[PDB]
Amino acid sequence: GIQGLLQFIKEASEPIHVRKYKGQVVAVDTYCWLHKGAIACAEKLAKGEPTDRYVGFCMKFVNMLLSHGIKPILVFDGCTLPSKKEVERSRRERRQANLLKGKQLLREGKVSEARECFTRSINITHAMAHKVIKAARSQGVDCLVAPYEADAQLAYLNKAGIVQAIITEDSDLLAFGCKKVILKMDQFGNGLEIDQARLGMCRQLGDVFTEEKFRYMCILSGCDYLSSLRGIGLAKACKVLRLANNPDIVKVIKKIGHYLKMNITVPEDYINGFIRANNTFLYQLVFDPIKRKLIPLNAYEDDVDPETLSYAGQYVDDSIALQIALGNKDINTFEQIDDYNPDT
DNA sequence: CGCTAGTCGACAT
DNA sequence: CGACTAGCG
Ligand SMILES: [Mn+2]
Ligand SMILES: [Mn+2]
Ligand code: NA
Repeated sequence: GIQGLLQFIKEASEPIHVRKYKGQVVAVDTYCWLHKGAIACAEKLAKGEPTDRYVGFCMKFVNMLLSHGIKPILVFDGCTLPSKKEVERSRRERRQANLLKGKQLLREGKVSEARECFTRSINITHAMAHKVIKAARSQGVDCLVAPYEADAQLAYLNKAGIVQAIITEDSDLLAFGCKKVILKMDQFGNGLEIDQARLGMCRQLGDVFTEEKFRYMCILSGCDYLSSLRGIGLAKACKVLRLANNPDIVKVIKKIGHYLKMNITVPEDYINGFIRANNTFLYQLVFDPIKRKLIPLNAYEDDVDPETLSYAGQYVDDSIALQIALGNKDINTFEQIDDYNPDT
């Protein structure tokens, strides 16, 4: 996510209870619940031994949401973004490393280091996610598998008015331009809420409370799509965007050293990287649940060419997109692993 | 003051 | 993932 963002816009948050959204619709970044629950049965999961504790763990939160008259829409991550393959597979390397090393630490009796290794080897698979999907759908809870990152799908669901709030632990949702984000929610319904409108409460932001400038700030400070320039954090990026009311962000980036009074050299790789990052935050492919088709998060502008946004996602047939979104088609093998029908 | 790289906790007994 | 902090510009 956006490192340090929560403490940076700390003044835009407030302690709430989900009772506020009684009789409303709320989408959930289920992976947080999935991972948090996978922590408990980390040993058995990493060993390959059968376990289903994380399912019940998620269903705790689900039932808690249902008890307050809240309609939850569980969202799951789908295909890995074509650009983020490297980072993900490297994460896989680290996980496998902690697994094998953890087992070697089990050979030596080091139980604490072992557990701490196995808990850092947690790989949330699509099988686990689908198990959670079945569990929720048996309780009448809608589930949706995002075409790619669940973040963009949630952002769309909130922007479209389909849901009123987003439950997550990842600050990326704020960079995608969510209206209401519920953070740090326990199994009882206590959590922090960050509304976009109240971004103005943060004096540090200045005039950088507009979605475009906010996105620019998040990207410049360093995001999942692009590493920041050395010595650039949230404050200095915010300062760059504050001092520069120039709409053309590229020219602004090129003379960042002028605004920060530092000696910074900007490679073209960072310019193109910024453009691709912004295009990924703006036009990452999501699934319209109503019209049942693949659409960009935001509508394509006249200045952007959709034929050059392969890194933001790739289009498939709407029927296939529907089968993937329903979780009936496997992400990797494209095989029918289920046959759920929401029209019965 | 701000930024970076790193550590540590999460669950739950 | 974030919270948190030593080390440094
Ligand atoms: Mn995500
Ligand atoms: Mn994210
Ligand atoms: Na940074």
